[PDB]
Amino acid sequence: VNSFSGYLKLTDNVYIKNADIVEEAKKVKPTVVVNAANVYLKHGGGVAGALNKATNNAMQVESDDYIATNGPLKVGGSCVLSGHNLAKHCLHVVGPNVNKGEDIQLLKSAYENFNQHEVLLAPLLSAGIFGADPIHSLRVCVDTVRTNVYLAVFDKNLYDKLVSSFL
Ligand SMILES: O=C(O)c1cccc(Cl)c1
Repeated sequence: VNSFSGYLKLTDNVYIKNADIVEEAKKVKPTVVVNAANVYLKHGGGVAGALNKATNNAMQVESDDYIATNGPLKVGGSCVLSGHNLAKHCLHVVGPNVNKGEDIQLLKSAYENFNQHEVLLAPLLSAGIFGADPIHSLRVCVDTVRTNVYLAVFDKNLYDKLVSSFL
C-alpha cells in the first residue's frame, strides 16, 4: 500500500491522475519525483520551471553545481539529485525535445531510467513544452516502465483524452 490517492489504474504498474505535479509532490512527499529536465538542468519553464519555483530556486542552485562538476546529461539520460521540499529525491530525466529536432526513439531510453526506482511520481516525458504527442508518450511509458509509476497530467482536457484513447 502507498499514499497516492485518486489515480485511475491503466495497467498492473501504471496509474494516472489529472493533477498539478507541484501540488501532488507537496501532498505525498514521494520517495522520487521525476523532473522533465533538459541536458543543462536549466529549469526555466514547464514542469522543470514549476518544480524549481516550488523549491524557491534551490533545485536550480543544486543543479548548477552538478553541471559545473559533471557536465551536461545525455538526451535519454538522468541524474538523481535532492527532492528538496517536494520529495526525498528528484530524478531529472531528459526526454527528447521535438522543438530542438531530437530523435523520438530516445523517449524509450528516457523512460528506462524509471526502472531504477521502485515507485515514482512523474509527468509524461517529452510531453507539454517538449513537443511530443502525449498519447505516444503514455504508450512508451506503459511499454517500457516496469516499476510503479504515478503519472500527473496538468491539463484536464488532455487527461480525459489520454484515458479515453488508452488501449
Ligand atoms: O506540462 C506540464 O505538465 C506542466 C507544465 C508547467 C507546470 C506544471 Cl505543474 C505542469
